[PDB]
Amino acid sequence: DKTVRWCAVSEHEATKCQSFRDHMKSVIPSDGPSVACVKKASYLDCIRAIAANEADAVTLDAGLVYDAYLAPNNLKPVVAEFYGSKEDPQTFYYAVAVVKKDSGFQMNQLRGKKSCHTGLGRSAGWNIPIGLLYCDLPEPRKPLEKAVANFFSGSCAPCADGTDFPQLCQLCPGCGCSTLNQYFGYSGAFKCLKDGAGDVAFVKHSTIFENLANKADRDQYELLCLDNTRKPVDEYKDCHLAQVPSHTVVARSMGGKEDLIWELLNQAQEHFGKDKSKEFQLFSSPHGKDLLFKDSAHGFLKVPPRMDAKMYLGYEYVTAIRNLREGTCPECKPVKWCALSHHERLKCDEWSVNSVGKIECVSAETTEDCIAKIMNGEADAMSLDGGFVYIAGKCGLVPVLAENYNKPEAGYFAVAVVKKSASDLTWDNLKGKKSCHTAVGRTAGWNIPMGLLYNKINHCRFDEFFSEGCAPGSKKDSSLCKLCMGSGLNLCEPNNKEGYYGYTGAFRCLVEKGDVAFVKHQTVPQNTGGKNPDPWAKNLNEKDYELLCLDGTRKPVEEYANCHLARAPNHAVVTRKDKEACVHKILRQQQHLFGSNFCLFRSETKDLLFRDDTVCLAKLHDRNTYEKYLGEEYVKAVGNLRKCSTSSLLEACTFRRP
Ligand SMILES: [Yb+3]
Repeated sequence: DKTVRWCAVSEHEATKCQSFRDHMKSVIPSDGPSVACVKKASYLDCIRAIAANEADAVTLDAGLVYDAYLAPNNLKPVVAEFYGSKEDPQTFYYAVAVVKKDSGFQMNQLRGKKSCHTGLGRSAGWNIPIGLLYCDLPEPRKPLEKAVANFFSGSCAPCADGTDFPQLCQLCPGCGCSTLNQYFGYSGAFKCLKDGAGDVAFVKHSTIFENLANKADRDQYELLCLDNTRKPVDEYKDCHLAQVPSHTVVARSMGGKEDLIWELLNQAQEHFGKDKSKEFQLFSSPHGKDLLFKDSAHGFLKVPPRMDAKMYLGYEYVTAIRNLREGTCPECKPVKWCALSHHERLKCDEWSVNSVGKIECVSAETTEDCIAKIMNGEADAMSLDGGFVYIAGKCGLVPVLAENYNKPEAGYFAVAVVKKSASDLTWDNLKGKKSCHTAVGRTAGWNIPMGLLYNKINHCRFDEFFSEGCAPGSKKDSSLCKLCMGSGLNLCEPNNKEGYYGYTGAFRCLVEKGDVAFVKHQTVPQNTGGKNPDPWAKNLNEKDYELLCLDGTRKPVEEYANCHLARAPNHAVVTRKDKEACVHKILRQQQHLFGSNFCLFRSETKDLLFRDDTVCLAKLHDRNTYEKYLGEEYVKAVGNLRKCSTSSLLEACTFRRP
């Protein structure tokens, strides 16, 4: 059986589920998926059941998504309800903090202000902002209503205990827990702000648009961002307290059966979803409202499979709820650095102990795994090629420091290298030629050359432009894995175990099999004239190699400052905004101790943790966003390249922010 065991939490839900089960048998052939209904007492019992392999799937609110991730349940999100419409699906809401234009305070200055909450125990209006403010609340922080009452000067907090904590009901006396109270619910807490009762209103990204039809009125309001700046009310995507998923189907992390759940639901919506008019309706029931799924849903979207709970919920949300659940506060902290290999980890361990606990080391199998650890706070920083920066930025991380090479730089150089003998080659036409790339999605190897190349052919299907090639990171069955030299599983893998990976590897590829290699300006120099002693490079001479220039002409290798494709954003350190300052300070205190003269920018193997050309770590000034650092033309290009290129982390991050 390809049976899916759906978990109900009430008798009404179970009846619907039995009917779901029955009607599915009419539209699904007997090789396809079917439904079993497992009735439980509560969402938590459902969670345990799923984890105990006694059920397979249930649909949850965000807090419960959090519970289900925790050990020993270890469930994850697999399918998402969407709302709104087919065309612009609404999967998340944002919890925001709204304030009056010119009230002149920031998120770190809410102590002593007047607050408006939608209601005690609601998410956007209470659990999130109070969770984020948890550690700014005065001791003792239990009971929590008391500490909140001693934080804001007065408030409207519906359903709070005004008898014991009158400050919480000062702006809505009694704390009316119903619409009889004018300051209740979303519109209510917003009104409390609009009427001048209070200074901040903790609500959803959409409340203000629902209560103020004119842009001119809305310009009177702003949002508090967590970095302690402010933004317009329609920039909530970049200025919110948390991004919250509305309703999420969850399943086991291992043993799923995620594939099957999506097949079941995706066909359920096909035949019984919104506007389908059968007598069985997936998103309603005579037996009651919001059974199994919300009656307001318009369908399901499949959650990208790189996604775990902490990533889906988001850094901010998880911080808020962890604070409420654990209730643990501290009293600038060690920077957790992310290492990708045994050779990187070793350098880091020794860095760790040299700095006296000021640095610590976390490691992961791949760059994307390290990025995901930074995203969710398992780790704090790592240095990255411009192509990963783009990816990290799309995932909400920011660049804090550039690696420097000269003696605030315009960047290293991207060149196209060819063999001198094969003289027919020119930039103006490489169609049908063989190509070597450092890896797909990297600055020099891919984003620049293929960027430019995209503008000339207007599609990113390069395995059909070139004949064959080696471009580590491509789909193994592609023509751009044909020249690669890894064996077995390592073929075309974008790491060391594939010998044509990296700048050097891409040059090796040119030497042995290719017609053009896309590398940086110092790649050929450093792997010729005996400098590289490996058999393949040992006997080579840089005079036998030429660069392709954008005219159509060529030039000797060392004449690169006139024969490059484009300038290249330096590799850069990235982190979370909430650590930009501590990273920015800890590292400048570490490079003025181990920089240029244990050595930080020198390594045992080659280019570990930071590149070895790196003399110093630079300030970025204004250019501390991925788009302000990479620059408009880089991003415009990569945008075009995304159409054909995968990356599973980028698929996950853009599910959350398209
Ligand atoms: Yb690079």
